[PDB]
Amino acid sequence: GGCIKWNHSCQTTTLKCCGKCVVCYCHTPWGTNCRCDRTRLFCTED
Repeated sequence: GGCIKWNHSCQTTTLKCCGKCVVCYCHTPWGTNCRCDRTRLFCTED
């Protein structure tokens, strides 16, 4: 229940990652098992 946690699987579920600045990424050039292990560009966070 609730949003996807940091460096956890994005899981192809309707649920987004926790915090509007956090974003999903796959490390291989092709992939689907991607994780929320990055931030959107120009996020002014602390």
